[PDB]
Amino acid sequence: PVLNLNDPQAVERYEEFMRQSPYGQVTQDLGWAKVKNNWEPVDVYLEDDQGAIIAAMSMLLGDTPTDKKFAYASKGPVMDVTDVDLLDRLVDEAVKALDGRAYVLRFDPEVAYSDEFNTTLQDHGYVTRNRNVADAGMHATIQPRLNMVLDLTKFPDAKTTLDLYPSKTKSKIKRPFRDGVEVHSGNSATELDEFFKTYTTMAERHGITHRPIEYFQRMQAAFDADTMRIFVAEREGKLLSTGIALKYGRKIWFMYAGSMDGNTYYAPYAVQSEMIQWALDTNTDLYDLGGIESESTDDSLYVFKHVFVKDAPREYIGEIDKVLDPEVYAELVKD
Ligand SMILES: [Mg+2]
Repeated sequence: PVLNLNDPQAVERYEEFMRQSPYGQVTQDLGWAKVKNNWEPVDVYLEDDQGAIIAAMSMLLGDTPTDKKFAYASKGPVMDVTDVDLLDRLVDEAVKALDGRAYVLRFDPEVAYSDEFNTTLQDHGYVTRNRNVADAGMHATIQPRLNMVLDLTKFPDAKTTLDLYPSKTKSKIKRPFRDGVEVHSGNSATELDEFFKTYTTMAERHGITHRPIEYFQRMQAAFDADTMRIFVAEREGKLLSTGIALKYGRKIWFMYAGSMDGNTYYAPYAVQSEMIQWALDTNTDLYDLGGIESESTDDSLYVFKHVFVKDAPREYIGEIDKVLDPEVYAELVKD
């Protein structure tokens, strides 16, 4: 069925399925639509013989240069996507709800890539975009397929961040704290302002754009302090670096960062260490440091994140496209 957002009871049922599913994704929670307030929300789900929700998909529709809409379910749907027959059923419900307004329904679940899975998907009619498309550009996948994920379940006895790493890394993580770096966290407006100054400063230094503060304010309004948390690193009165992490389902996700110019005393490591501590304190299975464009020492993002993730990057199946309008699809989507 399609979710009626004007019905509190139905919304709460939908939310409880999302929050409690081991496949839950924050970008699939209904709060996400509030963040992307410029997109149109359309949500659907499936029920079992008992009438209990067993699968869900939160879509967001965006405009294009054509008369068709772009339907996107960021990191969805919420279910075991390898159970393709069930996925087909969920997608059929999604397609019905789209009522022919979109040229495609794209979803990029965080499930490992494999030739076998890629083939099954293609056999069921879906168009997949992974090892077959450009690494970057506007033809590249929206989300990175390579992500540095720290699997905390490999260290059941771990009490603090340090217990997760070799001595060489313990030293790197200790350095900022030894040099006076202190980190406080929460989800207050003051902390948001703190994050925003470092976020935009970082943006300017790199000559890149940045999202407006209202984006993060909507995020702060949508998720409580047990879901959204801002970490701020300071040294003797000076603001050094910050980071935003979201806790949902089986993982804490490092989504945004900021750092002032000049001497930052390795504050970014301190921020990471505390986000990891939060994952440990809450018994979270995974700490997702985000994507990388290449597992190479020529990539500064890979370098940094490799400090905290020694395992190889997880490679996801990529974008799964249910083509609805083939002509427009070909015009707006290429490899
Ligand atoms: Mg248009």
